[PDB]
Amino acid sequence: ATGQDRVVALVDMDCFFVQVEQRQNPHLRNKPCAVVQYKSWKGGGIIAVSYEARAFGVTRSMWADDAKKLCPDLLLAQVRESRGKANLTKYREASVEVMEIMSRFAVIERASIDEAYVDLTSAVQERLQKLQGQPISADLLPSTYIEGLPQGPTVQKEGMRKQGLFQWLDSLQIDNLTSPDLQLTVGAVIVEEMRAAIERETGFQCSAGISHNKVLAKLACGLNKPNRQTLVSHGSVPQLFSQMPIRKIRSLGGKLGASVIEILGIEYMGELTQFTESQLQSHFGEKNGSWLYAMCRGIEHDPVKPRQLPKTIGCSKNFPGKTALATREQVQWWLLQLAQELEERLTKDRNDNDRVATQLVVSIRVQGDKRLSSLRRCCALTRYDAHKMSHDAFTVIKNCNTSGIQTEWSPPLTMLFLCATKFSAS
DNA sequence: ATTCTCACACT
DNA sequence: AGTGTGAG
Ligand SMILES: O=c1nc[nH]c2c1ncn2[C@H]1C[C@H](O)[C@@H](COP(=O)(O)OP(=O)(O)OP(=O)(O)O)O1
Ligand SMILES: [Ca+2]
Repeated sequence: ATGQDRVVALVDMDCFFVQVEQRQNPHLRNKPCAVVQYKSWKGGGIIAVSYEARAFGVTRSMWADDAKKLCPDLLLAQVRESRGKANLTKYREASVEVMEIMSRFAVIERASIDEAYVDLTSAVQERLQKLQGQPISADLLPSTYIEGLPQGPTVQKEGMRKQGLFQWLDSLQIDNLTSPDLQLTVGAVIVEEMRAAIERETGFQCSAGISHNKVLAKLACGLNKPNRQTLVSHGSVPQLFSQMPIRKIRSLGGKLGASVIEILGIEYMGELTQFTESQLQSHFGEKNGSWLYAMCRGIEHDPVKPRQLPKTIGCSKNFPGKTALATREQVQWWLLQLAQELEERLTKDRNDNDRVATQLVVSIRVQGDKRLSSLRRCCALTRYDAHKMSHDAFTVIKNCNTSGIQTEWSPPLTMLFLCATKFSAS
């Protein structure tokens, strides 16, 4: 009822794509470097930045050319392109390396290519018996921060982390195997081993957050990045939330979180607490207001889905500006290339994960429209065959063509999207 | 001119 | 089925 039933962790690879390239290209280790795609336009678009390049101001979405302006010594690894489009195979396969290690300790929800939530509730219960009732040495937690500690009556980072960890472990009630703080602590000892196993078995370093739910875990993980883990206890939530901007909380990063700020006239997550649940529901709907009411008291029940494998496999490409596709055979040729990349990933999925997709979603964007997708249409995926898929995807879109000429496409297409869905056992 | 995934609520 | 939001 105080949102302390579970022990949940979120593990997040540090500058992941960069690390995959650094393990592979030793010359890039401990240097400012980014991973780019499409070198031709403004040197390439940056999709990942090491921590040494972040110190210079280089960010994602920046053009490599522009990053070179902020950081002249910046080293670049460019993504493999296949069929004219960026190919992430290398990163997906490094990701499977980690997911399989993590999955030896507890059941995982894959959250992205490089983050995963862990429910440690049963594992913690198993260790709490094996541990008799003996103290938890600080040597079990060599990279753990305790959020909100030290407090009360050293000038270097490692000095502060130790003191906070000392105070936490001192006031720790190791005789009471049902106290939620002691469970987080044992969750944190498990994440330490999990993280040591990941770095040993892959060379990949990661940060992690430990708390009682997914949202507090995600936030905690970002508090002491890179290569560290943060425990956030229920007790720390009032002070943590009291100056936490609303947009930092997962799902509040967008238009909803902006309405909360404007409608309620607040800036910080802790300001939500003064409102009744019914007031929050009248403003944002039953589900959103219920969710906010509990979340601002550190309580959320969205759980760790037992799911390590994506649910849709999709292939898309943007054609911005003067590169928009304007002729029918252009559209035909790119749909083919997408279906091919899509085929290559579907058959690898059928062999590894014992399933087949059964519906083909095709989406397109017309020059002049506003939104991610202009139009969605679907059809049957019966055969993993690139030429049928592209033939079928064209068929279910050819009548979007406002043009009167057969050979031309108007309005020209600025995005093409093919997505396999509705998997079944095989 | 970032681009590219993937998930889910609502209808 | 098709649209819209959110996040990595
Ligand atoms: O806006 C984005 N547009 C396209 N792709 C994106 C975007 N944002 C994240 N991604 C994908 C690829 C990225 O390599 C991976 C890791 O994302 P993410 O955890 O936010 O950053 P990161 O691992 O590169 O470094 P860090 O964790 O230290 O912030 O997610
Ligand atoms: Ca990351």
